[PDB]
Amino acid sequence: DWVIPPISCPENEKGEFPKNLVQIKSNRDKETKVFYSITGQGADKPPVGVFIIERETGWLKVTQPLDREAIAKYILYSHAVSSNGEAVEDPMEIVITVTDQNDNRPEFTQEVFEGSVAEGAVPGTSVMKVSATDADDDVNTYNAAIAYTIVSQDPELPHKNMFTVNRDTGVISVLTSGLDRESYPTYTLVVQAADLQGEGLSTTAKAVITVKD
Amino acid sequence: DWVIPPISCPENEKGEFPKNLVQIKSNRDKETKVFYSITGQGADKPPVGVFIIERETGWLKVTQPLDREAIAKYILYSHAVSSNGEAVEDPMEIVITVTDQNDNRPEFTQEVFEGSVAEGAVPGTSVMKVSATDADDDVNTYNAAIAYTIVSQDPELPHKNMFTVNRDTGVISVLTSGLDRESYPTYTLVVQAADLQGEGLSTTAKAVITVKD
Ligand SMILES: [Ca+2]
Ligand SMILES: [Ca+2]
Ligand SMILES: [Ca+2]
Ligand SMILES: [Ca+2]
Ligand SMILES: [Ca+2]
Ligand SMILES: [Ca+2]
Ligand SMILES: [Ca+2]
Ligand SMILES: [Ca+2]
Repeated sequence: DWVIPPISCPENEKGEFPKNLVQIKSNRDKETKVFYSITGQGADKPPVGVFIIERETGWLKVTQPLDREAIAKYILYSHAVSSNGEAVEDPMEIVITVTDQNDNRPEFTQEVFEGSVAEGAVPGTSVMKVSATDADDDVNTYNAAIAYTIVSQDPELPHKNMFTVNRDTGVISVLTSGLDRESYPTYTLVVQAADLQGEGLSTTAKAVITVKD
Repeated sequence: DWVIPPISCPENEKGEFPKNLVQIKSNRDKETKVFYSITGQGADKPPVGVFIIERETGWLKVTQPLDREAIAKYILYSHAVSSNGEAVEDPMEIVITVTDQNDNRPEFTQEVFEGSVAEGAVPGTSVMKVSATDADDDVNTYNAAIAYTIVSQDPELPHKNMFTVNRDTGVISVLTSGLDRESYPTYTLVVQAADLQGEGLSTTAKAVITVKD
């Protein structure tokens, strides 16, 4: 059977609703007056009424802004019924794909990460790892591509850049020498996670490093 | 059978070619690898290659700017063939409607219209009729809605507005009194026909009026 390929519809649509997606048609339009309807999740099943269809023209419409992180794909079924009340077609499967917008900030797995390092650890020694997730599309876009940075260091002694972070993995390492437990035993690093490879939306968390003997 | 409704494509398309129109699909995509093709006038028959289809994806494309005044409607047929060489679908009728642009100037049926009027004819007396046609869409648009005007009068005596024209019908009538055969026996009127109810493209012709006894 001839069918419509999956329809792509962007999430967070702005403006006037409803918006047209595609028009369906039964070739038995000539034989009899045909009326169109839709069933399935997104139509008559939860969430109800997100998609509607014009009964006479066959225009499939969307009634509200979509959220890809709530529902990313819809499977509907179109129906064709004559004025006499007989179904003139077998129900057609209609797929609606929701396409991504960068509307989710990266989120750290927890607010405070804790770590420790030996005082005499050589520069380049891995200490700890911070991690973040992103709810956006990590398959099609860079909307979930997280880059890690260090925003600030407290205290800024003996130098303000005692540690560094790997922007891909989130691993925090000793950058320079001069760590000293009996001078400055604790460091609070404010770490940032930004999507779009570092260019987009961002969030911050804390990395608390304790200096050991 | 489920079919695509007539596709509308504007004439005189500008930019990069080919341009996508619609995507077709056979549901037997899961069973076997399917290859798509198109037949009919506009595809493999004259005019050949105006519309093409991508064999694997099923994207119907247009390769060149259309001319509605040459061809206003195309009827194509889509085919679905498996990698094994069997037709997996009955050919589907695809209709392509060409939508109008205002790219045809109104054209008078002839260059010079001739007419005559009795000297003592009362103001308001019909003398002659000028007529024009327009190649554009007179059903859907105002692109063929012609309004008639008089541009100039030669000579401009005894007054410069001896005659007037009906902007709808093109009928030229005596506007004012003072026509005189033995003073000015001949008048050349330059008449204009403009589409968009008088606002669009225009052309001129001549109306030669001879004054009788
Ligand atoms: Ca969202
Ligand atoms: Ca998103
Ligand atoms: Ca994001
Ligand atoms: Ca020490
Ligand atoms: Ca044209
Ligand atoms: Ca035209
Ligand atoms: Ca015109
Ligand atoms: Ca006289």
